[PDB]
Amino acid sequence: PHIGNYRLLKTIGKGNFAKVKLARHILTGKEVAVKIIDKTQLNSSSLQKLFREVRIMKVLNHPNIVKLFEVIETEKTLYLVMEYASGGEVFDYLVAHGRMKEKEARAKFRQIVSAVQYCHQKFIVHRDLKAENLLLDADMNIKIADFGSPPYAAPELFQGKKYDGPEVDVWSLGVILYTLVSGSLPFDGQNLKELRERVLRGKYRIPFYMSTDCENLLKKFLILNPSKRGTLEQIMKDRWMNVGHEDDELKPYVAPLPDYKDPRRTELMVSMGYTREEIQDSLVGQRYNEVMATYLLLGY
Repeated sequence: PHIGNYRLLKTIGKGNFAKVKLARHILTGKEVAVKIIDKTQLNSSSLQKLFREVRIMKVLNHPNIVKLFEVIETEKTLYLVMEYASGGEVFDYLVAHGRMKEKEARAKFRQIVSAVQYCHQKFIVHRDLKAENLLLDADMNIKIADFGSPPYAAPELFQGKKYDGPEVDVWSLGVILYTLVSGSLPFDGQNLKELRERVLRGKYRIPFYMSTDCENLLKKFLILNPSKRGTLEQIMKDRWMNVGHEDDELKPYVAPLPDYKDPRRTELMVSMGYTREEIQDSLVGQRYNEVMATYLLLGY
């Protein structure tokens, strides 16, 4: 099967809203994931969420966040063509391998905090961070996807408080660190009442093998009072974050300047029948149309 410039290759995920296909971009030979969504089956708040996610995916350009290449819209169906993360979930990788040693946890968690802090720079709060969101590419770099949830919920959820700011992401990141280094959850329960009591007390077991550096970092995430949690920019300076990185302290990600006029890709594209003007207009306009997709995909 063909849609746009994509040969669909195999189903890699199937829910009730969406199918995900592995595809090949015909013009470049590039492998992509295509989320196919039947809009006719979606209710109003699911449509709200889909349009918000599309808006967020267009804006995020970070090496540890699933890149968008194209949005194709029909009346009935929406297709989101995005970066394929072929290494599975961090979740599956923990169940399969055991806890990560702190040095490996740190390599992944530096990428995670960088990605999330970059979202916050842009006033985007994820709000639903969890194990399933953390994918791996072929080199086991983190790719956060998608814009098992109760274990990650900040205490304000069960207090009936507002559940709004970046500080909610800061609490979930503490839960992710804990699960990376221990392979289990800090707050668990046989049911929700059990889970809630634990989250609200804020106390977790310290595994015997955990370093004091790592336990001191968890204490900067897992703060019960929302307005007392530090920013990710402040937490990037933590000692554990930077063990083995004396030369490069973790800092807020700065994205490269736009390069929209690359003569190599533009020449290839004029050959395909695109005009220089529409290549420029599409890129400046961040249109995510076929012309923009082809330019981005030629960049691999």
